[PDB]
Amino acid sequence: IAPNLSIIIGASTAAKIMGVAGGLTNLSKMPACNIMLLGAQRKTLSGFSSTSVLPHTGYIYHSDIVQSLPPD
RNA sequence: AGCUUUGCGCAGUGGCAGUAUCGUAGCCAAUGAGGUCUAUCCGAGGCGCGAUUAUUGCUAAUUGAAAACUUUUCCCAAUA
Repeated sequence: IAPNLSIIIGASTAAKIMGVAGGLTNLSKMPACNIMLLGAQRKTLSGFSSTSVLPHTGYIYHSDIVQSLPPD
């Protein structure tokens, strides 16, 4: 169904972003800035700073290629 | 026909700032730069390197000079 998007990112992240976005058409009609925020759980900072909780983070960030980078 | 909006030059007057302005045959960037607020939201340059009195010229003092110093075979000691 989505060969190019499965080539760029793994099919697990592909499925997790396609399901949460409402389908391939809805995800394709979504701005690029709103795709990085798909599946971003509002983790509650437990005393720690907001940066430690990694705010505004979604499937893309936790994908394999992005997680293969230094944290900075 | 007057008035008026925006952009752009050309000038004139005035104010403020000098820890900053400028450069890019370097790289990257609306096919997304860059993200602490408020992020299914913000949207523009950034990075590297180089120049410098932290933009650069003239103008006028002062100093350093510069022009000169005898810029020319002395002394301790020996003998006639």
